[PDB]
Amino acid sequence: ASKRALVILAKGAEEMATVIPVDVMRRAGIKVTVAGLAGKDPVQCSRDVVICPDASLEDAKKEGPYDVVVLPGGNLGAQNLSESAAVKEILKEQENRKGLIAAICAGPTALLAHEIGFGSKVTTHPLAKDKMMNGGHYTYSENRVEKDGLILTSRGPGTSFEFALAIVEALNGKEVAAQVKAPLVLK
Amino acid sequence: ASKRALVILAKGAEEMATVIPVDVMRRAGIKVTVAGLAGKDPVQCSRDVVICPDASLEDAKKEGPYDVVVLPGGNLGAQNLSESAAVKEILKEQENRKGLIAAICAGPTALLAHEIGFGSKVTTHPLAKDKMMNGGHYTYSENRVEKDGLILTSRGPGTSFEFALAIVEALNGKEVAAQVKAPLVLK
Ligand code: NA
Ligand code: NA
Repeated sequence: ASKRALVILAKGAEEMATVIPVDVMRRAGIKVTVAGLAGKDPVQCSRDVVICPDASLEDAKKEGPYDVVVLPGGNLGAQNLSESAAVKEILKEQENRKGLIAAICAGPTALLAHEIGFGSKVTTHPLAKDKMMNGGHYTYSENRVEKDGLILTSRGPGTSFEFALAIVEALNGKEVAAQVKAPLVLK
Repeated sequence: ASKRALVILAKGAEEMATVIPVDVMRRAGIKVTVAGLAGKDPVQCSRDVVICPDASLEDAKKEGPYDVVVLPGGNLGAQNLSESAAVKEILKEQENRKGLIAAICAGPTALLAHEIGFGSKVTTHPLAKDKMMNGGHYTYSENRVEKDGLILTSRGPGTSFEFALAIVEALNGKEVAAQVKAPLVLK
């Protein structure tokens, strides 16, 4: 029985911090749904890469629950995630069922917006620290990947492989993560 | 006067080894054209990420020349690049005008197919070494990024940031590469 991931893709997402997790998760045999926040239409990412989602979030959310919900990076993408009632509901449900929530770069700021995982140790992109820490609802970490129970966070495009492999390890185990890692030619 | 990059996107491209160079080059202020080998329609990459090109290769090739031609990774993507007469012509022209040619992962095997840069030191994904070395027309390297004159090669998804920054350094210089690198949170 394969694990399933929901990756929520909004306008202004950081395409590296989106594609790396999708691809690495699929290499691990996770069934990944790239769901467009705004619908099924193509999404213009932060550096103008245009990605066609697999489904609208509206449709994808009806096919839950998922073993992980992934919030990609991107400052404007995260702002869109933070403003979405649908995202709020998905994250609240996932938290309530004790399912993994993974967020990278500015992505974790949507956790703050939706009051998810307060009291957790988290990291973000350095430039998003102040936003994440407004109100002191989390404890901040400068680790490249941070995991506190079901809240898994990471810092930037350059930490995306580590972030993705941490998701794989959490879902499918250390051996699968190591097997997927080797052909990537990571340092 | 900004530098310009042509990134040739074929079905089966490795999406990480495509998006990382596009994004990093755009961060460096390079004008990047993501050109679809087969036309302007969306391209299904190796791990099912679907990317909409900026233009068809047919149109993009008429707007050359470019300061760099980039051949992304992906074993099936590289096979498609290797079979294309349009790619052959673009690479031959670029080589003749002493312009940079950058290829990652399986991408360099298209250089072999099109008889580009023979006698150069190159690297590839380890799994593509035998294909690249058929006939002994290159000298092989296990360096993560290899540059021999105008032929710039690299190994895999995990070397994509280094590859992209080497393109940036070649076009826009070391200082710009360092400036672009820092916010990526690379190790
Ligand atoms: Na990483
Ligand atoms: Na790299």
